[PDB]
Amino acid sequence: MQLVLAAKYIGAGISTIGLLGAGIGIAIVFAALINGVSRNPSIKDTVFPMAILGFALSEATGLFCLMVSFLLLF
Amino acid sequence: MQLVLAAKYIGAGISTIGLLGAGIGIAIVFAALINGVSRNPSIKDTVFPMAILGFALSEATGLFCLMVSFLLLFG
Amino acid sequence: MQLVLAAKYIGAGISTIGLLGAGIGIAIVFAALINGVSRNPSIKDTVFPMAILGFALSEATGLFCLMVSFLLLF
Amino acid sequence: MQLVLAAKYIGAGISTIGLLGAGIGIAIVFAALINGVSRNPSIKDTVFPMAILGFALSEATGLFCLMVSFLLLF
Amino acid sequence: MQLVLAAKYIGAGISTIGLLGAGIGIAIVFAALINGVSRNPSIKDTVFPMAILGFALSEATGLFCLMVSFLLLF
Amino acid sequence: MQLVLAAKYIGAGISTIGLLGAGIGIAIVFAALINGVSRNPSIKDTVFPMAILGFALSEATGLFCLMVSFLLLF
Amino acid sequence: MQLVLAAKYIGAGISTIGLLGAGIGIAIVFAALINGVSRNPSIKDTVFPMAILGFALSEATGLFCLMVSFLLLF
Amino acid sequence: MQLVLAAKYIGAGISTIGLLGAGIGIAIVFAALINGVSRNPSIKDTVFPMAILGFALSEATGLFCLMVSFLLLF
Amino acid sequence: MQLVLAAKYIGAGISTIGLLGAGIGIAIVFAALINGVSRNPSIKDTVFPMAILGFALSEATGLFCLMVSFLLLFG
Amino acid sequence: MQLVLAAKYIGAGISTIGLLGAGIGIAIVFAALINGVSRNPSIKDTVFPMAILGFALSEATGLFCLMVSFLLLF
Repeated sequence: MQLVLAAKYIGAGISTIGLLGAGIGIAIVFAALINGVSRNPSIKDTVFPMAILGFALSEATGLFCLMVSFLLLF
Repeated sequence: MQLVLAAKYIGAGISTIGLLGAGIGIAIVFAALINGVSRNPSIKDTVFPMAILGFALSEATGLFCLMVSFLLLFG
Repeated sequence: MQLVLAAKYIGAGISTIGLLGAGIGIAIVFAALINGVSRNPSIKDTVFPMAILGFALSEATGLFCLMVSFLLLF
Repeated sequence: MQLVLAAKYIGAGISTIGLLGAGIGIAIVFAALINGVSRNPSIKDTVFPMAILGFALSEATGLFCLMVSFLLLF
Repeated sequence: MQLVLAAKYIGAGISTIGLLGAGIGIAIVFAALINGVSRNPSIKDTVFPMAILGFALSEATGLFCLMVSFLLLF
Repeated sequence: MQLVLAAKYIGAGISTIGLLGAGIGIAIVFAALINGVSRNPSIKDTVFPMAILGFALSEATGLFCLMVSFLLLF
Repeated sequence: MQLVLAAKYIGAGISTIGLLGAGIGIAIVFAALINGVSRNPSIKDTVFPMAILGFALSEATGLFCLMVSFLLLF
Repeated sequence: MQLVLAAKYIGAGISTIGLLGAGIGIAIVFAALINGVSRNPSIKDTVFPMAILGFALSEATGLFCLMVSFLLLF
Repeated sequence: MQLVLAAKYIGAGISTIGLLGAGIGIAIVFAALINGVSRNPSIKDTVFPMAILGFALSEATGLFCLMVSFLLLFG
Repeated sequence: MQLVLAAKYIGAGISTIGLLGAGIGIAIVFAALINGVSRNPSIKDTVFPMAILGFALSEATGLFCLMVSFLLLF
């Protein structure tokens, strides 16, 4: 039991590493948004929803990691 | 069996690392979509389905990682 | 209990790795803000709130990592 | 026998890390497709098959990782 | 007690890895500042406070990592 | 013998990590092909064999990794 | 006591990994300086102090890693 | 002897990780070749041998990794 | 003492990983030098010493890693 | 003795990881060379020696890693 519980807690920590992808990815989306709007302000209403979609889908990958983390913790 | 169970849980955690690739990749596809549309608004309806296809193929690599994770946790 | 405690401490250290994502991502958002404003100063009031949202969402991924770190430590 | 089985499951998990390469690579290919079509719409029919080939070859590297994973798992 | 002490020291070392994110991110912010000012010198007074804010927020992520490191050490 | 067998399986898993390099690299080559052809369609027949060569050489690095993996497995 | 000393030396080694962030970040800052001066030589006196500040702040993150390393070593 | 052999196998797997550098690097060289030729077709005979040298030198680093892998296996 | 010696050698190996940062950083500085000079040849004598300073500061981070490596191997 | 020798061989494998930096760095230098020459062929005699210097210094970091690897192996 002790070794199993120890493994769950180590595993839970490892399972958060993948969240770095969402941290970087969300930023990449918002950087494109800002750069696109600066170059062409008239396009903002068109590209803003694309940025929200892009962020949500990138974020979902990190939430999958967190899902595994919480299964191991709890 | 305690060693094997321990290994399943460590392995499950390690199996999620590869999801960082889809996290970054999905973002890269959507950034190109945004920059392409900002440069040439008329192209939107042509490139939007390319972005959907690209996101889905990138995401699938992460879903393979997650599949292995769930197999280790539950299988 | 000592083995479980050892694992909680190792797990907590591992759980901070993912914060590198927010470190880089917050920077990527601010770089875009700066480059966008330099190229088109008149867009500043439009893109500044986009940068704030972008950084907040990227930071949230790192805060998720830190939450797991603190759950393991406490 | 338990040490060997433990090794197989740890090894299977490690074998999925390389899939991050295909996750990023497939995206890089599709980003180029989108940017190329945006800059020169007439080139679409020419560059689309290149993107399909690029994606397939990048994905193949991740499929090799997953092959090793399943060999270790089963 | 030896096991717990060992884990604190390994955990503390691991807890510093995330600082690479701030190392890179702080640089990305200042690179943007330099490139933006080189392209449009008149914008310097507007973008400089943005760079200070961006640096501070990226640096904070590395400080959270170091916080965990010091908690494990002391 | 259990220890050696265990190490072969963990080593085999570790040996696949390097394949992420080819995953990314193959994509970088094809992205360049797409962007170069979009900018200058007349150059397609000249640069296509360059892309095939570049892909093959990047892929070779991942094949060396997989070679070690199979040696450890079999 | 030997397990604890072993942990300190393993931990000290791990504590240097984060220095890669400063290695890359310092370079990113100097790359921007060089490119900015090349594009607009007259801006040299303005951007050079920015590069010095950027380098110092990026390097500081690596110095924090090295601090933990030496704490663990000695 | 079994513990030493186990370590040689684990070490051999670890020694292939660095090949990811050549996987990416060879691609970066070929991407430049393709983009350079697309922008200036007349430069092809000048930059092609530069690409060959570039790829050879990047590949050498991966071959150094593979050498250590083979010394550990043999 | 065998455990401690073992740890010194593993730690020494791990201490070299950070050198990848200087490997990449030195390259980034020289790439900027090359691209800057290609775009504006007259600037060469101004930016060359900036590249030397930049390379040296990036390299020093790797030399800190190596210092820890040697301390673990020999100290 | 057995555990010490095992540690040397694992350490030797780990010591090659850092060579990925030189694999990528050497390529980055040669990519700049190729792109610079394509944009401005007349500059080739000036920038070629800069590329050789840049490659040598990037390569030196990997040779430092290899140095440690061979000390551990032999």
